[PDB]
Amino acid sequence: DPWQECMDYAVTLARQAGEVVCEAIKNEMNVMLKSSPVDLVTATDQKVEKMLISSIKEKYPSHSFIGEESVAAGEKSILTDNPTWIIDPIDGTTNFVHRFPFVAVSIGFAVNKKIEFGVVYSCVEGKMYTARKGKGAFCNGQKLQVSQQEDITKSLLVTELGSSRTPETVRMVLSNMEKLFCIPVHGIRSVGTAAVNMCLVATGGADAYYEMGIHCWDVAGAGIIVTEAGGVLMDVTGGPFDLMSRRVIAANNRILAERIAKEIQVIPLQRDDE
Amino acid sequence: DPWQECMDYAVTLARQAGEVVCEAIKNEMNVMLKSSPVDLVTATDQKVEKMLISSIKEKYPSHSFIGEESVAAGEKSILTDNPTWIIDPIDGTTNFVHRFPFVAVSIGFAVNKKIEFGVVYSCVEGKMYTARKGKGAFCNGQKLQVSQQEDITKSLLVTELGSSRTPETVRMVLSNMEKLFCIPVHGIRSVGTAAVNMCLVATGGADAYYEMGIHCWDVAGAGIIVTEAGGVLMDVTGGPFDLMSRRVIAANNRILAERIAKEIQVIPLQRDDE
Ligand SMILES: [Mg+2]
Ligand SMILES: [Mg+2]
Ligand SMILES: [Mg+2]
Ligand SMILES: [Mg+2]
Ligand SMILES: [Mg+2]
Ligand SMILES: [Mg+2]
Repeated sequence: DPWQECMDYAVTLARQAGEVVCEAIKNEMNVMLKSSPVDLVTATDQKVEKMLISSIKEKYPSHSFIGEESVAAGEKSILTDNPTWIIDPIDGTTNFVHRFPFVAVSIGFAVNKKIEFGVVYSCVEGKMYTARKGKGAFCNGQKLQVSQQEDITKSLLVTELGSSRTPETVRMVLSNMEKLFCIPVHGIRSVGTAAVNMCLVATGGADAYYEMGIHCWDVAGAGIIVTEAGGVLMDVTGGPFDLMSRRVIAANNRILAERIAKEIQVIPLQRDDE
Repeated sequence: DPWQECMDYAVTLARQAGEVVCEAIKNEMNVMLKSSPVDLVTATDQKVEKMLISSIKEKYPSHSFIGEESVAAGEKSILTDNPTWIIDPIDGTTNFVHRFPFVAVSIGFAVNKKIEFGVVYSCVEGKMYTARKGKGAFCNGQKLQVSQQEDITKSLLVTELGSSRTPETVRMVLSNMEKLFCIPVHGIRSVGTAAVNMCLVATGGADAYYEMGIHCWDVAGAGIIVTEAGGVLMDVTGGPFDLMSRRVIAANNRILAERIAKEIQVIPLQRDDE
């Protein structure tokens, strides 16, 4: 289809971006600050994003873009019906600065505000995760399938603590963690990137992911990888998944997703579309 | 080197154990319970430990053992001066049951109650971490070096929440995580195994690991990997590291280790030698 040519190009670009990231991770880096001393950015995040947007814009000039570093530079993160490339040039910048081995390039592609395809390249691992609506999810050609776990007490969750250090926000994040932890669940894991956490759910290695504070670019690529692997996306309220809401539950099934939603208390957050 | 032959044999056995683990991870399994509803054990944990102890006895019949599942079977958790093999047949049994991709076979070898060599095989990843006292630390033949970071606010920490679900214990674990998180630190990660968390600090991918509730077998293999990579081991009190204490800080340096010790509160625990 015409979107298959877009998807094939997106895989090529994700690989080229991953090579740049892989090369940069070995060298010294000037770590820069965004919103706080814990919200990081490097020249690599910015360079990768400029290369991806200029590459896609040259090939598809009528297409729209939503990129993390472009939004930090003053661009509007508004989602229209027009074909839109939703990019996180480096998802896991903190991991990248530390050489913690989970660093992803994420590309989500939306038509009529609905994701048609996703590409998440975990470059340190050399794992290319891809999915196209109705075509299934893959990691390096291996077809992915979510786990069958329907018992919350035998489940393994993934989450991240977030970029906020506000004492009130931190208490809510840890209280939500305590509640799920004491259901009990088998455990909670954190690899340091929303996109990779979600791909782990798509593989069946974890049963569900949840987070508040993420943005459309963190989840646009991985969301469709989870659903094409047989999983589900939901808001933390239990309502329909909304890409611009800052909230997500990405699980193997509705039973676990709904059970997680019941424990979570919502953190007030500025939507991506406001 | 009189212990180089024992170490060469330990690498062979850890790899042979890892092949057993890799093969078993693909299939459905009966999951048994230990100290809590989330403290798991399988026929694979038990089989691997038996295979390791019997292979060690064949070559070194005078040697002693401390094994996780052997201790669970009622074997004496005792550390004598005799050459001792300290084994965690599967470190990350929860990950193993879930196919979460961090599962380690860990062997620490002690003489006069001090670690002489350590082997940690992260089987899913295919990463063999090894170290001999005074000979350096390696991952698949590549020399390891801890990071240089001396500023806690620019550090990435690794830890685990533990097998306990006793509300007071859970409260203390999360409270310690909050205090560190708000210093601030760049972040906190959890791959689900003490041995692999420690090996990530030896690589320089994380700056420090801390945990209370672990056992000698969780840390005996990886502790020497951290130190041979240029790091340090300390008790959570700031005092010298003690293998049987259930407490550990494994850091790139004493500056970060001391700052973590100053910030957290001790959880009361039954020592492995009491
Ligand atoms: Mg990013
Ligand atoms: Mg991101
Ligand atoms: Mg960022
Ligand atoms: Mg074990
Ligand atoms: Mg263990
Ligand atoms: Mg165990």
